[PDB]
Formats: sequence, structure tokens, C-alpha cells
Amino acid sequence: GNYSVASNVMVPMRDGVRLAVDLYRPDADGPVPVLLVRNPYDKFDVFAWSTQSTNWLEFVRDGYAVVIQDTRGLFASEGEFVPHVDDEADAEDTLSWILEQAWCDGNVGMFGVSYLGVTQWQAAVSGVGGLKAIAPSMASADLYRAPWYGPGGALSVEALLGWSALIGRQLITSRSDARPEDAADFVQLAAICNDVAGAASVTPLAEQPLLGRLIPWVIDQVVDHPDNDESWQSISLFERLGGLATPALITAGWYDGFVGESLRTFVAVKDNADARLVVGPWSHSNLTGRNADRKFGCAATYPIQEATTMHKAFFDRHLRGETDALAGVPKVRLFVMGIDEWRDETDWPLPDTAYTPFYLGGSGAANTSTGGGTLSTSISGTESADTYLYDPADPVPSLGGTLLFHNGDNGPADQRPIHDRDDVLCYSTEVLTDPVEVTGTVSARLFVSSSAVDTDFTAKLVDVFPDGRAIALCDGIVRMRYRETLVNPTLIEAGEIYEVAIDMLATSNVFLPGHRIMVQVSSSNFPKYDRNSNTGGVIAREQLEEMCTAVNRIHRGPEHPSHIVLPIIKR
Amino acid sequence: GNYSVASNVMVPMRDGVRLAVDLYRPDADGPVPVLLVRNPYDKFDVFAWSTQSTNWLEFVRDGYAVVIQDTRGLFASEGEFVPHVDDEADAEDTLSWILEQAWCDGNVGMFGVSYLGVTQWQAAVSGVGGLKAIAPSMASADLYRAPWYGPGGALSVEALLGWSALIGRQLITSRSDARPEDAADFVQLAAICNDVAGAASVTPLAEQPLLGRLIPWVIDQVVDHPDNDESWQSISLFERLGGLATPALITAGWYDGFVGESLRTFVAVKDNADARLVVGPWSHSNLTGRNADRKFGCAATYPIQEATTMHKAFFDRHLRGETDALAGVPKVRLFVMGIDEWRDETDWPLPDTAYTPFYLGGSGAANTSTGGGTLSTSISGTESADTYLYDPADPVPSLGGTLLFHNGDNGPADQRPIHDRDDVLCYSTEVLTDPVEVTGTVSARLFVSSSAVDTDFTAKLVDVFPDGRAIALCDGIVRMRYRETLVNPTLIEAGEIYEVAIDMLATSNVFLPGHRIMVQVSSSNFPKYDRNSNTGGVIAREQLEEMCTAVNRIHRGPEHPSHIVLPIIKR
Repeated sequence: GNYSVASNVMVPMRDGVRLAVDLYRPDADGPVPVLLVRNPYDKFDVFAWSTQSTNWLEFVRDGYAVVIQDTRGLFASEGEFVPHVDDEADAEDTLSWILEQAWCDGNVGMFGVSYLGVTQWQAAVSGVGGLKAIAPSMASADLYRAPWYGPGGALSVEALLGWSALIGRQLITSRSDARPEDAADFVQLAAICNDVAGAASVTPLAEQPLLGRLIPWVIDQVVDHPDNDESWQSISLFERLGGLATPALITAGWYDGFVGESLRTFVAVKDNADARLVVGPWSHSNLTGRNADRKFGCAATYPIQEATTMHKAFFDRHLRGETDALAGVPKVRLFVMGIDEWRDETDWPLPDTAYTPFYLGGSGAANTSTGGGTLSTSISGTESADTYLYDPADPVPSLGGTLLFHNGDNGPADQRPIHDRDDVLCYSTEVLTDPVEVTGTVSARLFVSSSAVDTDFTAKLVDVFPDGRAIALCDGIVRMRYRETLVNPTLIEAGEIYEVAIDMLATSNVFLPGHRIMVQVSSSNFPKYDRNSNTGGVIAREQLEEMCTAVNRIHRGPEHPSHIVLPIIKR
Repeated sequence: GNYSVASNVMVPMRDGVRLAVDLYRPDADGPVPVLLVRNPYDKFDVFAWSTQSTNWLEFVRDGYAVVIQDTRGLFASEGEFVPHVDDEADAEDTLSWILEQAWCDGNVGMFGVSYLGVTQWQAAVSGVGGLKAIAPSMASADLYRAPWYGPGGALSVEALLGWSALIGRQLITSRSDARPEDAADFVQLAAICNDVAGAASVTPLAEQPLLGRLIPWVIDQVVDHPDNDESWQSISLFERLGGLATPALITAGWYDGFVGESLRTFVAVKDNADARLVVGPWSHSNLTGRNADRKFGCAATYPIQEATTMHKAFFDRHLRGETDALAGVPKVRLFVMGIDEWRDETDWPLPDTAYTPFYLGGSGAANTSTGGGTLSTSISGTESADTYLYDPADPVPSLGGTLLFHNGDNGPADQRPIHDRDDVLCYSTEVLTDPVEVTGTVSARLFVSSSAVDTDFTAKLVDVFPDGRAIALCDGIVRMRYRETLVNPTLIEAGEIYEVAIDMLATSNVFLPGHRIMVQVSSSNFPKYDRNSNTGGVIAREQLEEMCTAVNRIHRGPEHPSHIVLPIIKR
């Protein structure tokens, strides 16, 4: 139950640069199993992130050592900070160092959330033998797909500016001797904090005299590389995940920006080692289970003690050889919305998932919520088309979903404020008499056409409540140039009909009797995603005045059966 | 920078019962200054409360020892748990014990939030010399006035049931060997968590077969003692605060249930020792500065590092004799809403506070928001009266304010959902052309009359935004039997006109040009307060069917100048 803490122990990397760590070590006779956390937001500040993770001091009382490290160039660590690029090598050297210490019994694990989760995948691919398990929570193994861009090839601009500004504020606040221009830089950073959509609204987007100066990576890496090119593959871990045999306790949230990629990591490692999955109804900044228009119940609050118990059982199994430690612990545990209950599963995706087409249709125009758009499991008998004008100067505002910094505390947002927009097409089933469970990956196949040589298409799945609330579930986007590949974009011919796939990530929701299933289709979702210029140019470099409007069209009927693919579960 | 942690060190009280503590002690040559935290929610679980307090590990790295204690009868501590009653003696014996240890240099301080704040006042009154400073955050020195009842003599029923159930769940979850009936007891407790208004809705209120069994104090002490009698004075610290000379760093929140009493502690100790005040726009469960319909800005987020710095400066001054440590640190720091800025003051109440009457008036009925009720600095020229029916079966629902467990995450709640009720009288100024700052204690003097021999009257101050939002600021209630004294209630004669005072706690808000100042007057605010039966009986014992409706009346004009007293600040 007793332990000691040593601060600012300097660990040398291969290049001579030393990273700072704190050592939480139990009162032990010999060497102990060790847990490593790699953190860019000050290893000293444990309270800021731990509430979203585990009561990990319990690990130390139970005989684990915990090592928390400032990443390179931040706080007590030497070197220069650039996101992602140094973390593979630094983690590898750090694990090596730990394995050489007298207090390490040769078993090392990791845990942490977000960036503290990503860093675990970056550590795992080094193949270091002593690393026996990781527990990456709300993390990604493909930085392009999350959180900076996405599978649809659009820039997550609110994510980028919100985070960069958080790092900027952090760099200024942590400075030894304050520079004179700090205060001015700060006011700009606080302004971004209070109005991320405003900062994302400037054109050209790539012109960030503030953020591009405080942290040049924001432009040099992210904004300047809209294609999933070599710069991105260089830091991507995902393709190497299949070759690994490292157990992973993976945590995600239905409304968390990383959810798509978190789930994909599980699918990629489950066949080669003991993987575990836990998914709750949380967003990045809200793990209470309470939202403005949607309450998931007290049991949906991030169950920190249950997580602590599970992590410990996980580590006891893999770092201490306790063969029975994970007895009774499910492989997959999901919070199933609608019924609003935790439920254990044997796999993700669920076995007996029926990937079911729900076809777009209806008489008249599907524009707005009072239009005639329908969803049905039967193909629409009549060939029609819905048409709207998308104008970059007036994009569809983001409401909930997987937003990170711009109002990222209200995932299951009521969609009624945007229901009357002409560029928001609505399609919904009739009122349900039997519950319909949708749990798994969600995507849409749309037959589309544009007046422009590039544009976007969005799809959002929505649960319509009897009282009128239209609650967002999951959403996705496709940038048409990237409709076939995120690597080698080609433009489109105006007027030509394309079949495009829209990756809407995932969800778990029972649509109860009395509810409707609704899909919203549009061509913007700002600032969750930057807005397409409709020009085929380099979007982030275009002035707004120089962008074009586009007349976009959704085709539906027997020859163009646009549909959403729902993962139907029937029990 | 280095330290060690010892767990479950048993400290013997005067009666032989041993309380458990954890010792966070720096690597030191000799004895060190010590900080004590008394906690009923597991001393091990530091992450749960610390984010609402300080980064206190910084104190340990800087050479302070920190002692965290399980209160009597909870977790690792021996004995039996009853709220409040053992905490004076236990704190005194604990301080004595600390002062006897080899690692204590004879200087002791405390810090903590809520119950961890109350316990500091309970410690301070023991007169132990080694206790040099306390830092009670969102605390009270009068348990009747907060959080269980209030200055108006109404029961804070959502506070009582919400907390009791939290303690109940805690007792079950912490049990060594689970009893068989635990699971059944739990479901009832989780049901209370998800629907506190429902549990508060039962009649008779005093019939709590669950909570009264898990924790009998809920009835034996709280529900059964609606009068501020000897049972309450026995645990009240407030009258002894004047005799103290202990510096206190006092933190409060404008929407926190303890705010009234927190502020009063400052007023009671400021003349005898170095007191400090910090007040932010927070409620108990929401310190983000973000609410459903009201955003206070990133700077309003609980500034945990700035608090840590201030606490440390405070302790360095009073526990380490660093005479200059508090140089540049303001006496009072308020978050002033409206302008939404932090601001330093030299005193609370503010010097040059102009306690200004705003008179009720207007032609026609003031019922609902579309009535004709007015507020004016001139006495209403015409004698009129507003009249409504209050029916206990249909009370005015609580919206924001200082709610604790029932939707306590939305203090500045938009009041429009209750604006059309006939029993909600609205009075407002014309649209403002000049800013009006209201910062200080707020109260109302109403000329009232009832058809009943007892009833309630409520008053709520509201900022009406140009866009229509009617944001709650502070509110209060008066239970008519307690209109003169909370100790010796007398009933009222039906039809007789009384001048009653309604303590509306406090606020700090600039009503900007384009806004209106609004007051809502009614006779219920449920479940923030239990509902008056209108019978003169023992309210908590009455069946709903047996309660009466009351025809209540607000009198206004030259002979009955009902008014709200606003603390006007002009700079």
C-alpha cells in the first residue's frame, strides 16, 4: 500500500536529448511490473487527465510502478516539440530504459487517453519484448483518419485549431522567462478558445500568422497535406497493427472524435492477441452522460472505478501471468443507447450483424424536415432527385456528433435548429411499432451529381423522439475528389452521376417504438469539417470570394438506389 | 520534489475509535508544515474531488506534508458514520495527533471543497494553536442555512435526497462482504439518482423506507427538524467564527448551493484575520463555465492552477512565515457576469455598494411574462395587487439557480419554459441604455397576503437578453411561518397583509444595455425547496391529498411598496 515518488528523472534518448519522467514506485523487495504513460500536457498535472482514465494510484498500492513522462520539447523535457513525429523512437528508447532499471521485473504496460492513447500505438510498433500490454483510450492508429482529417478526406478544422491553440497557450504558460509578446499572443489564443468557428472561418485557411508561428506544424504538416500522402503514412501505425501480438484494452466513446479509429484498432488486433473493447456514450470533453437535450442516465457516467478494476485485471493477466485474472470479464462491453444500458458482447462487429439497406425515397422534395423524404427497406419505385444549393459562405452548422473543441460537450445534439434549411435533405422511416437496434459500423451509398468539379456530401443518422427531439447519432462526409482514394484524388465531371460511399463511423442505438430513424444529407458540416470550395482548387488556400456555389443533387429510385447501410441487430 | 506516501495509518480519537489517514510526506531533513483534508468519500479517491480544488501534489513537491483522512465510520476508518456530529471532536484529535508527530514542524493548515470545506470550519472552532490557516471551498458554517434548509426556512429536498442516496450507494459499494439485499437497495438508489424530483415528490415526505434505513439521520435529524432548533445549533459553527483569528481562503460559486453561507463566513472572519475571497460563476457539479444556454467564456473555467498558486502563497504566508508571500494578491476576486470578466476588489460586500430599492408595479395583472409587471426605482403610484393560485400538486419547477443534484449543472438556466404560468408573476425594467451592475447580497421586501395560514413566497432575479433568453441569477424563498424567526414559527391570518423579507443570497452581474432586469415572484420552487402544504401542519408528514391550495397575493403601490433591494455598483 506504500510507495514513493521521484520527480524529473532524466531519461536519455538515442540522440542525446533527455526526456523527464516521474517515478511512482511501490515499497518492494525486488523488481516490479511497470506502467508507462507518455504525456504532452505536463506529467505533474495528473488530475487533468486521470478522471477520464483510471484511479491508477490503485495500481501503485497493488505493487505496480507507474512512470509518467513529459514528451519531447515540453515542460521538463529537453528537445523540440513537434506532434507525433518523435514519439515512436522516444517511446522505444523509454521502454528500453525502463527495462534496464533495477526496479523493473521485465514486464511493462501502458495506459492513457487521447494523445496518451496514440502514444501507446506508437510504442507498440517498436516490437520491444518487455511491452506486454497497452490500454489506449479514445486513440487512433492513423492520425490522418483521426483526428486531423477523416476517412472522407475533409479537414477537421475545429479539431486542428482548437488543439493547436491549446498547445500554444500551454507553451506560453510554461515558459521560464515570459517573452514580452506573450500577453498579445495569449489574447489571440483565448479568442480562438471562445470562438473556434470564427478562427476556422478565415480565408485563406492556411494563413495562420499566430498558430503557424507558435506551432508551424499546423500548416507545414496538416493544412498543406490534404491528401493522405507520405507525410501521413510516415506517422501511421495502422498497417503494422496486424503484425503485432500485443494485448490491448481499448476504450472509445460514441461521440468521441477518435471513435472510428479506436474501433478499427480493436478489429485490427483482436485476432492476434487478447483485445478488449469498452464503448460509452461520451464525447471528448463530456463523459458525464448528461447533455443539453439528452440524458443517458447515471450508469452512463464514465465508470472510473470499474475501469480501474478492469485495467488492473488486464495488467495482472498480461504483466503478472495471473492466468485467471480476466475470468468473467467480457471481450466487448457497449453502452447501447435508446435502451440506455450497458451490454456485454462477444465481438466487434457483433456476430449476426445484418448489414441492411434503408433506401431513400418519397414523393415531392426531401428538402427540410417537413419535406417528403422517406426511408424504407424496399427500393423506391420512382426515379426522382432532390436538389439544393450549397454555398460555402453559408455552410450547415455543426451540431453535436464527434466535435472536439467547438461545442464538443453535446454529442447527441438536437438537430431541429437546422431542420428548416433547404440544403438539409431529410429522409425518415414511418413511426416504429417494433424496436430496431442499430449497432455497428454505419455507412451510406449515395448516387450524387454536382454542378461543380468538386464538392462535399454529408450523411447523418438521427433518432427522432416522440416529443420532437431529433437526436444526432453518427455522421460522415465524403470529399468528392477523394471518393475513390485519399491518396490520389481526381476531380469529377459536372452533371455526371456518381455512386459514392460515406463512412459514418459507428453507433449503438435502439430505435424504440414511437421513434423514427432519420438520415440528413447535405454538402457541409462546419466547423467539424472545413467547407469545400466547389472549385477543385487547393481549398485551404482559396479566398471565400473566390469559391463557387454548387447545385448539388441526390438521385434516388430503382436505377439509383441511394441508401444508408444500417447494422441491424435482432435478439 | 520527491516524496513518499503511507497508507492507512490509524489515528486514535478520544473515544478509542481509530480514523484512517494517508501521509504524503516530502523527503525532508526535519519536520515540515502540514496540510489536512477530512474526506467522507474515500481518502484513496483523490481524483474525484481534487479537480474542483487544487493541484495539491505541488504542495508536497514544495515541502508541505499532506494528510488525507477518512471521516468516522467510512471506508478504512472505524466507528459509525453520522453526518456532521463527530467532526468537531475528530478534527481536534486529528490536529493534536499531527502536531505530535516527528515530521510536523508545528504548523498545520487545511483545504478542501464542500464537505471537505465544512470540516475545516468544524476544525477551526476547536482553538488548536497549531492550526494556522484553512481554505474552505464552497462550504458553510451553518448546516441549516446550507445546504439542508436555508435562510427562508424551507427544506432543500433535492439536496437532501440526492446526497443521502450518494452516501447510500457509497456504503453499499464499499462493503467488505456484500449483503444479499444490496442489489435491490442499489436499484432504488440509482432510481433516485436519475429522478430526484420523483423521490422528492412522494407524500408523506418523511416516509423514506430506503434512505431512512440506510441512513436514519435523513429523517431523525433533517426531515424531523424543520425549525432551526437545538439539534441544528448544536452543529452550527457560525456564531463562534467571530471569536476566531484564523486566516481563511474562501472559495464560492454564484450558482453553488453553499454560496450564501460561504460569503457569510468571509464577512464573519475578515475583521480578525487575513481572509481571502474567490467567487466564480460555477454550480456544484459544473465548474466548466459552459451551460446549456449560457457561456461565461474559457477564462471562467475553474482556474485550478491559479488556485493552486494562491493556496500555496496563502500557506507560505501563514504556515511558513513568508511575510511577503501574498504580495500582489487581491483580498477579493470575483467573476463579474454580464461583462464576464474576473475582477479584483478590496472587500466583500463591495465598498460603495448602493443598496437600491426597485419597486414592483405596472398596469393590469403581472401574471406571466406577457403581463404588465414593471420594475422601477420610483415608487409605484397606483395601489394594486397581483393574485394567483398556488397548488402543491403543481409547483413551479426549479430551473437552474443553486440546485445541487436535480439538474445542478445549469445554474444560469433560461427561465422561458415557466414564463407562461399564471402563478409566476413577472416584473421587469424597461430595456436598458446604460449598464447596471448588481454585485452583492440581494433580498426582497414583499407586501403579501394569503388565503391560508401558511404558504411560501419566492423571488428570483433574472437577466433578460435581447435574443429572448431570460437567465436566472439568484433566488430565495420565505416560508411564512418562519417570516420573523427560523426558531419560533407562528402562523399567519388569512387575508392579512405582511411585510416579509426574502433572502436571495448573492450575485455579481452587469446588466448590459439592451438587457432588462427581471424579478419572478411565486410561491414554489420545486424540488430546490419542498412545497408548502398551505395548512400550517407538519409539511413533511402531510399527504398530498390533504394539502390545500392557496390564493396568494402580492400587494404593490404607495402604501405597500414591495421592492427588491439591488446592490448597485457604479464605476
